[PDB]
Amino acid sequence: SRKFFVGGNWKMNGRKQSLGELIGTLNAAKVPADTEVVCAPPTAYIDFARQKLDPKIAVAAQNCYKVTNGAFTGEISPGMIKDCGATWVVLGHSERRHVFGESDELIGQKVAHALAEGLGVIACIGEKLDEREAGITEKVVFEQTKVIADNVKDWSKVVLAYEPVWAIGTGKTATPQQAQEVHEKLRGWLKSNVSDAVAQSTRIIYGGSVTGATCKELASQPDVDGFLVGGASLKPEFVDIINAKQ
Amino acid sequence: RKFFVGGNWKMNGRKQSLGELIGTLNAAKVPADTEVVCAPPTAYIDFARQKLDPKIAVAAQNCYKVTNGAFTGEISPGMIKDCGATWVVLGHSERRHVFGESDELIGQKVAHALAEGLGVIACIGEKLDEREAGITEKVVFEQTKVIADNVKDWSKVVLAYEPVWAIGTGKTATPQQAQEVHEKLRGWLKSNVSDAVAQSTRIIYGGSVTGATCKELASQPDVDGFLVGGASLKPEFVDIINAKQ
Repeated sequence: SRKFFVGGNWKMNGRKQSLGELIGTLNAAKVPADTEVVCAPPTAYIDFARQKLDPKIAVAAQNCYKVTNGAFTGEISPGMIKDCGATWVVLGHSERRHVFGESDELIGQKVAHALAEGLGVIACIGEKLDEREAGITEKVVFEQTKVIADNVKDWSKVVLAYEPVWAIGTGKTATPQQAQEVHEKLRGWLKSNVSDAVAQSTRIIYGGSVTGATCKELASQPDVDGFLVGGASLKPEFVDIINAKQ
Repeated sequence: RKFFVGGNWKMNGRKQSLGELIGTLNAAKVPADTEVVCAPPTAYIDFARQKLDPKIAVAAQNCYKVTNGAFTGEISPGMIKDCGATWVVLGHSERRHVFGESDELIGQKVAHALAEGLGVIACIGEKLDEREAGITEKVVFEQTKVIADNVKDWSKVVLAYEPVWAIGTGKTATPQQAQEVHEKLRGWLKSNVSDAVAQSTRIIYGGSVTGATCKELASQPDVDGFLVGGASLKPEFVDIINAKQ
């Protein structure tokens, strides 16, 4: 009773021709029954990607705003995302939080509006190195999860992605037992603060480093339900990561 | 100086509604002395470019400062070019004052956008507290300086003045007050770049413009066009395109 979830976050990479090639590789690749596959292209190519991608793979926006229409030059709404045939949005990504300064409050508002509009939400959380080494990993990720939880009225269309930001571009790495450790406490937070039904049914995916060689061990961790893949989502080894349960 | 009319659609529309607006614009006889540009939501750059007649150019509403990278939710000038858009709006009041984009970031975006071959619609202007404290000129000349520091070729740049102080504050700008700022901005270009750049650089008005008000604003001697807000989503945008006719 928890479907394996592999999301591919292309970030700000690619053009039509290069992403066409990427999409060609994904389409010919055989997706397992038990694996839910989601691709998040750059915002200019949500529409392009959805038209080229086989429908066995869902499309996600990388971000969105918190109202349906408005005076918000540079933003897109969940309504616009649905209109392009995309069914998900990535919210609270480490880069939005830490490069573009998006607050927990704002991320929460965005979650409420996305869910209300009928989109799925990949809600991202994670502690930085200085927070980890200060021994406050739990306080950070629980507070972040709390604000998301405060804006979720139905969890069936939510997926939680833990980003070990402390082990990203920093010369430090996360062992699979350290991934499992955090994932377990997050599911425990859901159990204690939301419900047992939500704790049991909610996918908690891992956003840290994953390769074709570490993906099987990571996937088999009991509280790891799949992946939000960065750089490797642009390469052929995304297919290995999709088949990490096989 | 060729008259410049930009329509900023902001975060509005879907394929249906924007399809019909695009039909309406496609039917419009654009005057030969007037350059027209539409800035759609980022999800619709590609869609709008395919539907829009080539007589109208397409602009992204924002971009980031590198070609490719780990910047979830951002797009680059390369992507904008790749979708067939030839402009980008940068430093819009909403980027500066709602999403916190600094002069440092905006200037860097301007340099990368221009290096990459896009035209830039570069947006400046002062809030009410700044205007009332008497520092209009300081604020807008400083914002213009950061832009100019990152400009080598002004042929690819349009300056947009946004009286942010007039936006839902209880104050509004008259065409005389618009002209005053524009004439000051052009003199800043004369003195700090060249007379040639001052003479040939379109300075466009980015405050409230409608079918009713565009003719008198257009006739101001230092006002070279508009970056249009809400009116750009409607047929009356065509009246604003016709401002100098």
